[PDB]
Amino acid sequence: MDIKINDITLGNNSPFVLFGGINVLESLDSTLQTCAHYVEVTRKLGIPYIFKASFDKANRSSIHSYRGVGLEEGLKIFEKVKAEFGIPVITDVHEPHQCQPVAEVCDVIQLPAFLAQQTDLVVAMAKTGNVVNIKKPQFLSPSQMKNIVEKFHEAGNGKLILCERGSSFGYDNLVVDMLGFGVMKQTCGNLPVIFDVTHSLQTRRRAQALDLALAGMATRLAGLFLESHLLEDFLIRIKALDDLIKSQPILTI
Amino acid sequence: MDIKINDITLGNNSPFVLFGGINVLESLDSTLQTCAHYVEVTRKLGIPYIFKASFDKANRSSIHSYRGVGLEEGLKIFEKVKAEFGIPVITDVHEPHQCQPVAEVCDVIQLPAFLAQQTDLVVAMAKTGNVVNIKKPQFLSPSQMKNIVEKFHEAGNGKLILCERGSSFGYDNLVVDMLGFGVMKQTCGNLPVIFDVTHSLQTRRRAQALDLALAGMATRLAGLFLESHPALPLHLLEDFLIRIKALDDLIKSQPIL
Amino acid sequence: MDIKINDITLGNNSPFVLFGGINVLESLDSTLQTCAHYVEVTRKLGIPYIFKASFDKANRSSIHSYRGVGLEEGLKIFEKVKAEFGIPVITDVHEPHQCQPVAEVCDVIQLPAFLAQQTDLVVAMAKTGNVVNIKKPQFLSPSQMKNIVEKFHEAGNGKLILCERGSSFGYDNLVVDMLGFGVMKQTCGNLPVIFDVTHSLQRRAQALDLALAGMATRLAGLFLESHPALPLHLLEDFLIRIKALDDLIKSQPILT
Amino acid sequence: MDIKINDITLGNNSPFVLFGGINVLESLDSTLQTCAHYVEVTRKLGIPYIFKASFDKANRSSIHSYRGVGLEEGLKIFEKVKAEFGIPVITDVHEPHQCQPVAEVCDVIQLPAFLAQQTDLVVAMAKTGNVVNIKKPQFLSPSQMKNIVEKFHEAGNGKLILCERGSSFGYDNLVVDMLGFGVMKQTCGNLPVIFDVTHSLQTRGRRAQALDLALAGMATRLAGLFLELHLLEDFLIRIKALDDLIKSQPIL
Ligand SMILES: [Cl-]
Ligand SMILES: [Cl-]
Ligand SMILES: [Cl-]
Ligand SMILES: [Cl-]
Ligand code: NA
Repeated sequence: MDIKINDITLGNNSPFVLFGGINVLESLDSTLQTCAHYVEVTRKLGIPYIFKASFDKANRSSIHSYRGVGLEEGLKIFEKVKAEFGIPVITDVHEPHQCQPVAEVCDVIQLPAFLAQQTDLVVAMAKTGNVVNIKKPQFLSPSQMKNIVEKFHEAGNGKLILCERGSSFGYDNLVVDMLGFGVMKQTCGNLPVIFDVTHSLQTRRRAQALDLALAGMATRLAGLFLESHLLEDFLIRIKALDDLIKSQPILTI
Repeated sequence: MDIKINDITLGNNSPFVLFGGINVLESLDSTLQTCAHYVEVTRKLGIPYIFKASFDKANRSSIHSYRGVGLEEGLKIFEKVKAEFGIPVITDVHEPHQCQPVAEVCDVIQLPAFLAQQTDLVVAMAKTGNVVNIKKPQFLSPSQMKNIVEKFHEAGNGKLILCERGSSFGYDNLVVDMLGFGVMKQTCGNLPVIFDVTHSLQTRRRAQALDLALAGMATRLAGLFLESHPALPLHLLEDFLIRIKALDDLIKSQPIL
Repeated sequence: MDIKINDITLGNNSPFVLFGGINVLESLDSTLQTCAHYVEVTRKLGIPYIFKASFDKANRSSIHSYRGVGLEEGLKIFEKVKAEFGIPVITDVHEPHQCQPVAEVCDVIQLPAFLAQQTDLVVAMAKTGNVVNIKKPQFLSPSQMKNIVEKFHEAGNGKLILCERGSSFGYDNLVVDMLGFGVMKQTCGNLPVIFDVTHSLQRRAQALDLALAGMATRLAGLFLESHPALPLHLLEDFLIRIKALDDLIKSQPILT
Repeated sequence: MDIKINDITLGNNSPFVLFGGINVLESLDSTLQTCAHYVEVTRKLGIPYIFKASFDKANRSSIHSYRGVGLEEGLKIFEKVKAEFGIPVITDVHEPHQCQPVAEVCDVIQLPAFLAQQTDLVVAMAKTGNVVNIKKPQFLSPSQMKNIVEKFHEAGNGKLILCERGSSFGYDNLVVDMLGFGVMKQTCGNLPVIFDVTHSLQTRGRRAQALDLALAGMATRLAGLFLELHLLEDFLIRIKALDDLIKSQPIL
């Protein structure tokens, strides 16, 4: 199942979409600068691109780390990003009451992994009718993603993206089960699956991120998700592999 | 470090405290019945007791599943429990806004394991000044507990309990690392460590719960956390606690080293 | 099911048996000194005791680190231990050819974890008719122990001990699943289950917490190593604590 | 570091080599037939190929299960394979005493995963001077492989291949850490690393799964792939495409 996000088609058989940006929104000027860089690189390579940032990050490393500019100013910034570059945007939400006003502006709303089972947030997100990115918790098996999908469906929204971020592997370390992508596709109706390489790696380097991104994209994925000419060299390699993989028909039976 | 909860002393070298009750509050009458049984049994065995229940099941499999009585009715039930039995109570909170009204009634407020990283909820809980039970996520190592403790300390609340519930082990399975208890004691300032045997078995029986509870308490813990239904069958509670008390008494009588 | 090892009764509802000794037999006099200390401490506390050592360490840190004294001299040392102290002994075997000559002298023979699926060794060990200790591989689940047991049974030997050594937990880390003891008892006919606390680790407070936790589940024995690994002089204090817990547990009927 | 195996160049920046064949040798005729198929498919795709089989099944579900043909008869069969097809072969050894006679015939000798820390078998294998394939145990981390490599080096053999077969993941399951390949390259002197996809899937062996997993591993730039209506060819076509692309990009 493909999802149209403005003029982008997101799907496990479509050219990969890059989701990237900055961790937390700080100011209009700084956001536009970082976004302009992603936009310039992705436009040069012909890669569809969706700008990501948090306006109110609830799982910060310290209680006083900056949460972001907050909802009202954050949405103003996202409007400006959309107006300037004509690209879609994605942001996370953590309170039910935020979902509607965020969804007025942000094309894709994201369900944090730690909130993935919180029924009230699932419902409030579903009811926006917007495209939703579901971050897969590290302790959930790929066959359990269907239960989250089922709750969104009950609440009336099927425009769901499944975002891999690795799996708990003993203490601290995460490992990405390359077989999990296929399991999610088979059990969740072939919804777009994207790969958050960055999270998957923070518990373990450019060479690593490249190996791990390439390995995942070799399984045929709708997109690559990054958390905060290097970007260019990286994306050239990902695009090479993605173009190859996507040009070949799915093996048939 | 010990924590006083009314007349209870909770600590890793004190007689174990039972945190027991039910999954979710369903009615006043059922709650009082179950509680009365836990109270009668614990009083005769001389085990300090704190009644546990959730007022809301926030993460059920279906949007349409029964969720429990809710905050306003739930707090009314907890008030009645406290008035009738004179014991402390514990419940979980899932939204920052709930922390203050819950804390007015409930002696211990609990941070759900799935929410342990939710910084706004930590801060809201800390600011109540109540005793807090931190459920250790299945995906977090015992040496990472200190980062959660640090957050509560930076927010001004040091009355913290660390609650083991097992660790992720492959897909859809949990294992309890009996060494993790000592790691949490050594890295988190010897705050009280308790063991949720019920949720540690989620992915696996009476015999199993006893073996696991005995093993954990053998490491010298402040408390045991469990659920029953009329989860262990409620009528087996007394026999189960006799065994746990026997072991706890023995362990706590031996000097540390 | 209990197993008689000379005058010792080994079983999940019997007083625990200590299996202890050293890593590798390196010399006679030092072996006897160490054994003497285990004997004195276990005799004082009334704990049945089986002396453990390897004569041929097949998995060494370096290719030329000393393997140990080898079969012929190792068995002579075991005979001397048996003659001097009148206790049983346990050692591991790595090759089918070693099973007979080791079984003639040693009261328990041990199947190394890394060799647990090697059918020729299983058969050769089974055919000795000796008591066998099966070391559970860190990658095998407790419900897969029955398959090793089955192979010993097919080969005609039911005098089997199952020995927990922990489970692989991510990289380089082991966890002991306290529920695995019960799974092994329920699936393998209540054969004696013993706990190798030493190999389950990789320090004193940790070994004690882990040993107590395990023994709380009701086990036939505890398996450990010391160095002249727990320090040998703290042995008494350690065993006092284990015995206290074992005595309490075993004095209570199984919850039925 | 590359390894020459007759006319094959095995290395992490060389075209991938397929190591493939069968579980256990059962008879001369069925071996030749299977080998002929691998040869025909690999030759037409232009993929270097090494034939794999065991002469003995050392871990049998039953004491009375069939064990395979054994050393003497097995080595006869391997000699016939080499003579008929002019390819190298690989087999595993389980006892020190077997290493020299096996090594006279078999181009690559393999250290079984369960025996990787058996020092006497390491030494005996090293002393053959043959190319050795070291199967990484499911319970050993990638950073520990350097200790095995060190032993073989001390014993005088540097012609080592490191073979990934997955890592223990809870009970009765495996997962393959795609970052482990890089760890092994970086810590073991860039020795050839190959991927045993077959054994990595033991606990899951669907065709779509094997392909996804093989493609993912080969995306990390490996020396080879190890495995046991025209499934092999369809699979190899896709693997070769990806390998050619990855190998054509310069290392960063
Ligand atoms: Cl997570
Ligand atoms: Cl709970
Ligand atoms: Cl959890
Ligand atoms: Cl092992
Ligand atoms: Na004997």
